Amino acid sequence: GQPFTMDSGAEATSGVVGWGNMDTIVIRVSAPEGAVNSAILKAWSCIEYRPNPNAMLYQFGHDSPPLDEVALQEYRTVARSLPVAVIAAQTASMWERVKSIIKSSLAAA
Amino acid sequence: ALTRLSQPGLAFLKCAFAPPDFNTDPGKGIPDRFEGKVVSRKDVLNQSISFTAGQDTFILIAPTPGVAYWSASVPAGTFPTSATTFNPVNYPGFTSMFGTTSTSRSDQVSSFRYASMNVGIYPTSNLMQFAGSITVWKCPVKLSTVQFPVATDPATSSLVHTLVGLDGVLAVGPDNFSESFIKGVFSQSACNEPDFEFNDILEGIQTLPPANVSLGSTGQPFTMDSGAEATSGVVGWGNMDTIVIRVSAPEGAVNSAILKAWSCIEYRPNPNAMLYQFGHDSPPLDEVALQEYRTVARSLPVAVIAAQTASMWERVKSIIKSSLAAASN
Amino acid sequence: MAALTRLSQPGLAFLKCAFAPPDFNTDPGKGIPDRFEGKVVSRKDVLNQSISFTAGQDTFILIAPTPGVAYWSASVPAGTFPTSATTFNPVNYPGFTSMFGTTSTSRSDQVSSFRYASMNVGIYPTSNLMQFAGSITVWKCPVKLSTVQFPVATDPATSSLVHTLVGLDGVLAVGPDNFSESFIKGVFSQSACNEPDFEFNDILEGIQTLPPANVSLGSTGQPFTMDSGAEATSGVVGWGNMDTIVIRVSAPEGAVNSAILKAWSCIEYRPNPNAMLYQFGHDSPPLDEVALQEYRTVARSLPVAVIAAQTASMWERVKSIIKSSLAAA
Amino acid sequence: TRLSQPGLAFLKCAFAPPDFNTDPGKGIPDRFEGKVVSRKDVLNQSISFTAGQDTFILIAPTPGVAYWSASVPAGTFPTSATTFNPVNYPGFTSMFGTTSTSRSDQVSSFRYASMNVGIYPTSNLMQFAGSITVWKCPVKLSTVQFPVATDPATSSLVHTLVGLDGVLAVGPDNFSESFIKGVFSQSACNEPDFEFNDILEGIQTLPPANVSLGSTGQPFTMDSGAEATSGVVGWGNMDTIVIRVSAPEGAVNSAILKAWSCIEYRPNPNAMLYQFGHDSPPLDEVALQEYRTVARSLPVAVIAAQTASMWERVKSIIKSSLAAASNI
Amino acid sequence: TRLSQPGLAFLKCAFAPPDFNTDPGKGIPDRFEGKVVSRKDVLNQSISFTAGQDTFILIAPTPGVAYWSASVPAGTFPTSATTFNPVNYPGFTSMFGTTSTSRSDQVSSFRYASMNVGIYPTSNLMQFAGSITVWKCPVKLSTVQFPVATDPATSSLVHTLVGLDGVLAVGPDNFSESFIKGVFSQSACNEPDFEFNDILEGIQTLPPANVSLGSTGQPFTMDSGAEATSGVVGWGNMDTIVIRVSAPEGAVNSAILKAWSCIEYRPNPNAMLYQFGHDSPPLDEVALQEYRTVARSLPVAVIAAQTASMWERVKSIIKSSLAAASNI
Amino acid sequence: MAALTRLSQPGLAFLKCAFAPPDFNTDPGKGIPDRFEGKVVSRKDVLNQSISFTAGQDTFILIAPTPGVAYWSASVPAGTFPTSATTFNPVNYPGFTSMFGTTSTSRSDQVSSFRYASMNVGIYPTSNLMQFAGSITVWKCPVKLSTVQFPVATDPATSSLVHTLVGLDGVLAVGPDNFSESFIKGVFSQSACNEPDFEFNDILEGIQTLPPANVSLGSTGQPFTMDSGAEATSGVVGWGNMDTIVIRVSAPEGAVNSAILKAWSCIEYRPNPNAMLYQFGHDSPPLDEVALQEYRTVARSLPVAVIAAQTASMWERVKSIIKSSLAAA
RNA sequence: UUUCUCUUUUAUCUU
RNA sequence: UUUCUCUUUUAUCUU
RNA sequence: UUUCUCUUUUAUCUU
Ligand SMILES: [Ca+2]
Ligand SMILES: [Ca+2]
Ligand SMILES: [Ca+2]
Ligand SMILES: [Ca+2]
Ligand SMILES: [Ca+2]
Ligand SMILES: [Ca+2]
Ligand SMILES: [Ca+2]
Ligand SMILES: [Cl-]
Ligand SMILES: [Cl-]
Repeated sequence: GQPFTMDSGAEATSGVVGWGNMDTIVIRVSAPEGAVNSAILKAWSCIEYRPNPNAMLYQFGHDSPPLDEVALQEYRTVARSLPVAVIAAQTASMWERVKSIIKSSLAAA
Repeated sequence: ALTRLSQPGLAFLKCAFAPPDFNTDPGKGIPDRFEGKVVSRKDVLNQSISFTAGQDTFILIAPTPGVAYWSASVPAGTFPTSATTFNPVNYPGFTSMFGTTSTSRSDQVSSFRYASMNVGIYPTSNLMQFAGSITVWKCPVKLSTVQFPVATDPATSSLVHTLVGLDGVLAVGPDNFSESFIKGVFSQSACNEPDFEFNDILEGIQTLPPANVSLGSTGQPFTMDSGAEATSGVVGWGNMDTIVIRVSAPEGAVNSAILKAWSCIEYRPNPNAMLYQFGHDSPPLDEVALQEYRTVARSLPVAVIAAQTASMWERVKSIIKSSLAAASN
Repeated sequence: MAALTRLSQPGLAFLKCAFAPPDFNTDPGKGIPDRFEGKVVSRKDVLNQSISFTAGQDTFILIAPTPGVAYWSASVPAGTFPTSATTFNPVNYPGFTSMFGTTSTSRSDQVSSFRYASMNVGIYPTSNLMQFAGSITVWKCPVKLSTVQFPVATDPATSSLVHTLVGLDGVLAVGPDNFSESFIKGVFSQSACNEPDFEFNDILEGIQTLPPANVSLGSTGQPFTMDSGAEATSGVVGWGNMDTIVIRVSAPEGAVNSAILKAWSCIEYRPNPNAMLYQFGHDSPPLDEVALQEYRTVARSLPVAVIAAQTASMWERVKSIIKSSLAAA
Repeated sequence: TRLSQPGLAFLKCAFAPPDFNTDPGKGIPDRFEGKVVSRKDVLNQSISFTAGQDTFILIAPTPGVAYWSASVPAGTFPTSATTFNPVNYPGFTSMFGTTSTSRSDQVSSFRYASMNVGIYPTSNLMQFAGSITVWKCPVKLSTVQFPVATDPATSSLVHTLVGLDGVLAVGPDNFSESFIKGVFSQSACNEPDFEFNDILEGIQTLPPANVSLGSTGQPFTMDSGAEATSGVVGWGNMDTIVIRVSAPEGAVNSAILKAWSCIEYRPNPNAMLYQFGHDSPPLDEVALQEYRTVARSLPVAVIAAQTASMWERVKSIIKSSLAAASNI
Repeated sequence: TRLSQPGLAFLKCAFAPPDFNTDPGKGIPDRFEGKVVSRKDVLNQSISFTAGQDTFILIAPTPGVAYWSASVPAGTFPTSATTFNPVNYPGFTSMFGTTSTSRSDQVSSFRYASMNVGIYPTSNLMQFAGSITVWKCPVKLSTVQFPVATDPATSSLVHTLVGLDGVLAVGPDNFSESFIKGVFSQSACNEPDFEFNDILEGIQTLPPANVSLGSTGQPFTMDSGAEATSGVVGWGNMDTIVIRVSAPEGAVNSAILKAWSCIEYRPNPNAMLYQFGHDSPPLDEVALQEYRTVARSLPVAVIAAQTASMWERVKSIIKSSLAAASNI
Repeated sequence: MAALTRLSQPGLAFLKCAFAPPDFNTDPGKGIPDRFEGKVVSRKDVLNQSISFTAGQDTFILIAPTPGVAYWSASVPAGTFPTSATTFNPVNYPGFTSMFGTTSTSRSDQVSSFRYASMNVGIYPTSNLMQFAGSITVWKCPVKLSTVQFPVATDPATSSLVHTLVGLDGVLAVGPDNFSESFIKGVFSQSACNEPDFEFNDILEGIQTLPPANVSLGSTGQPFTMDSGAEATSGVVGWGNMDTIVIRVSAPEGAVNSAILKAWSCIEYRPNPNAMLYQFGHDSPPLDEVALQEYRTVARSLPVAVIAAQTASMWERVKSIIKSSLAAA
């Protein structure tokens, strides 16, 4: 039923280790004929893993943070509030745009 | 002043002449005498599109449900010929309403009627590479039929769907908007009838002329091919004039852009459809809005540059208040 | 009140032929009060029929805007809906032949076109309290008569086009907006113009079956079939602008469900100067803005159907809605 | 309230005599205000009626064609063995080309506003004989569905005019008077609104080519002939006027026939006619209800004598109903 | 006060020209509001008058029959040796079957509202000769009682038309003018109220079969002929119009005759006509006294020229009496 | 305001066809509101033309009151003006032939006379910001069509008389009253009746060149020549009462100047009873004192030309001047 | 089809 | 296309 | 992300 295919290639270089609970961001980038479109692409991922006692990874582990009712409801609000995407320009103005939405909805409470 | 319009009657005028990027429920419906159950479908297309140099690309905003526009390119300085075929670009979820076979369109809905049909072209190329123009006019394209005989055994007479008025695309209408490509454009169409009558959903249509029909028998100047019955098709023809857009890209010109299309359509849902869940009664008659609609439409320019897409709603309100003023005297 | 005095005699009669019970409405009214005032012939069709339902079988009844035919029925296995294997047979109003002849090509001999005003139906149980069983479900489908286009491998190869009933698929599911009570409680319901205005429809020649002769159900998209039978007894003379009333009547095994079935139809025809009908014609009623807006309101206001019990209380329920909405104006 | 300039003009093109330099006007005052081109079609036809014949002239809402004429032996009406031939308005070809597929080349659709007709006897007073009779028919263009035993077997659907059977008899609502007295009559929109009808391609005959008159139900035939001189470009929503000029034996019946037609067409941007186009007049409720009233009030037809006292008949009705409604 | 829609329509069907697309209307505005079916019967008859003959046309309140015609030598009137033959309105059979006992099959009773007649000369201006004369007769359908020597001896009672002797002379109150000028005339209810009359079964001739014209008193005979083509279905309460077209020798008198008839019938539940039925209009005192007044005021008949200036004659009288009564 | 309500529908339309942009004016108006009310045919001529300018050459465009021809052009050496060695070639409005035949002696076949109402023109640059160069200068000349008288040494000797364009000499200098901005900024300008009233002008037969065939430029005084070419494609059918718009477009060497050129013409003709044109005619609009004085004022008030940019802002700029001068009255 | 308050809770029109 | 004062500085109409 | 009125116009909570 999948409309297209996903190939990670040589098992020795890449592969599909799992599938998280985050909607998938889709991006169409139209390049006309004779157009030079050069850019830098960045990607963030805050992931929390369960380290295997054997892994040379484990020594960097710690305990998950305690429940923060506030932060969780803020997260949800900010999330649903923010726009699909913004222009690269206001990437820095982002943190601020956020801090705004927080005080705005935490004020009406 | 704009308080003489019913809530919907106003909403109606907005879905109509303004690009409601604003997330209202998509339109209320039409403030006409009809108040039966309908579903206001707000169709919207966002298509990135690069224009090939040395070609005069033609785009048709037709009142064909489920399809935002049809295009094809002809060599620069020329228009479509018999040798031309237009391919449709569907709004999202075409199949989700009309199925995947030319005989399953009337499955979800039975009839329809357009309310708005807007389109905008927003240039994305730089100021050193673009070149060319965007020309726009509107054609009274209706969907009739052609009657001709066939030498079969026994010999018989045929009758098939044929598009009348297409010949209007072979020339730049006098009533037109023409300006530099880079300036983009926004334009909308309106009901080419005195009222908002419903049209039936058409089964089986995939091409015009229809398969097995020689072009010219119909008298059409070119062809319409929706392609695979499982991906697109022609489900009906609304009572809106078709919008013609000629984008001539000179040689070596990098003209890219983003095209947007809006369509408020009232469909009559079928009880067996899930879609039916979102049906409501059509808005009650709003004599004022119906009289304004007509006035606003007649006033507005053929089209305007992309920039004035915003000032659109405002331009409208002023035309209205200006009309409601003369009504007091 | 001050609402019943704003209406013209015609305007009032109109509203009665539309929602009033058959007995109260002794006067069909001079017709439809609208812009049209040409020569017409008002004919109030009424069918009374003692019918007994087949036990262990659900019987479906379709009321459609077809001139000279009250309804169409078909029985299917209990708990099921029509299938491709299903075919509906029409029951004619008295004197169908005296109106549309006896040959599929002599329908337009008496009248050329028509337009429906009211189209009601009622079921009055006559079973005793020791024999009744089952339920009566009712919903309405927006069935319209369109056309389908497809190619044919003949010699030479050609493209066809024939009549198709669009939105018939709605009959295969009980839409959320429905009436549904125990058989014994009967049911009463009407239908109204599914168009903003009352436009005339042409009389259709040669139509006997749908899909028509030599056409596979497959190529039409219609979920089931319509057969009027011998051209000499019945047939499909046209298709009006009224949503179609659908009725599922479940009869359990060993249940005696006897009832009387009634049907109303206020139709306005265009008499042919030659017809022995013409001498009964008169001019269509003048426009009655009020009556028209009342009609629309009452229509959208009334419930899908009501139990047979409150068939008489109907006229009153109506007269209520009128003063209620004409008071807030 | 009062009428608009266009709303008044509209009522004149509608029932006004054409000798009044009638203004096509800007068109029809209704909700529609779209671009359109107004055409005032006028035909003057000198014509002699065959003695011992009953000539039948039909005014139909067929664009570019003034009328269809056929003749049958005195005392009879058209039969299956009859075929009506159209007389085109001036410049038919300049509008709908010369092919049965060149109609929609200049205009895509249309709608009629008026459709009048007049017959002015030119015979002396002893030579003439016979009578003129008029009635109108609600002839509409439908479709017929019948099967055909081809390989493989198929079903055929085609155009068929309904309500023609009304021409085979003299409608009760009719005008009937001596030939010499002439006649004038007009038709009106047979629909509640003035909707647009499309232009029709390929129609040259009805029954069409390869169809028996039996398959259609139509009582007789319609032939426009050479697709290069005439044809059926569409069927409007106007009742069709029927005129039966009964000429007896040894009767010299000569006369002139005029045909009026106010039509609003939707011009194709590419057509030359587009420059002439303007916008349909704004809705004028008054005129739209006057039109409807005047129409219902006027007689089927009148002798050619009262062709000038026509406009005054109307002005009278206009203020006689603008009077029963002006009091309260 | 003013008239109702039906009360106005009623006055039009009554004296209004039929070229006005006259509305049958809902019927008669009187105390009665019962279910009925309005029928507007119209006949157009092309007819040539025998030279040296005096043709007598009688408009009688016989349903389904436009008129009865008989001819006698110029200068004479009908005699015992005369028989009048009826010309039926269209679809006579569709209403009263094909048996002398199938009349009451569709409708049980009836009552006339209007009964007009017109004659429109189609002759040229030198060929024609003669004159048209009109007067009306209070012909009513009674009964005659005479004994018959059978075994045993018995008494016989049968229908007999009274007041026919009035056709054997030209009533003083009459219209008389040149043939060519044509003529138009109408009749009115000869009773104070519009009561219903029953449909009559078995009547084909008067005197009936087996009765001598001597037994009836009737001056001449009435024959409808084949019970399968015509017959006498009833006699209404309208005075009978008499028209004497006097054609001399070598006179070519051709013309068209029209006959109007607004009738209200009580439909049988089983009849197809029942669907078309509505309720008689509510009593409209105004119209009922206007009808009565207009009637008495109007002339016996008028030349066919003033057939259109008829409606205006009425509108005039309507407000000229609504004026002598509007002051105080 | 109270100014826009004093005008008749015609009076308003008139003012728009005159100064309004081509897109806003979808309705040409019933014509000129003045004393004349006879039968006429309003024809709004519109030319759209993609034109590229020759580099290193100044191109001159002349807009004249000639029926069926939009403009006349000719290119000359940069920095220079026309000379005796110069000849202007006309560009026809669509369907010139369908109006004035194909032979210099069949111009008055469709129409006998005419009179101009509006005569606008606009230039919309389509070059990118890396390729445009040059300037657009505009002024107006009072060119009128007169006659010249001179003797001829024939046998016997005779005196001639032929058409001459008077005041053509004005095209050889940029008058103090002028528009003149960078090419890229485009330009928009109209022209108006150079007479106190709108008198009709006759259609002129046989005119193909000026100086005409067999006449030396010397004997006419005209500074340069006018050649319409093949009588079968173009020609000079008459000369209206509108000042002629002159346009100098300087294109530097190596500069890519591409633009769209538009032209308006509201002309009122006297249709010949025979013409297949006549059926579109109507009566001239009634006198509208207001509209006429407004016209004059607006005209004299508006600037020579404006940049292409404010072509839309035009209609508004106008509506301003009206209320301003109609307020002080 | 009945009666209002109350806060709702969205939604535009206006500064 | 916007707002007035001020003196401008010509210019006629009126005694 | 900013400011209120106004009528909106739906929507429940309560008598
Ligand atoms: Ca899938
Ligand atoms: Ca309609
Ligand atoms: Ca074509
Ligand atoms: Ca289907
Ligand atoms: Ca038939
Ligand atoms: Ca006697
Ligand atoms: Ca000079
Ligand atoms: Cl029964
Ligand atoms: Cl171009």
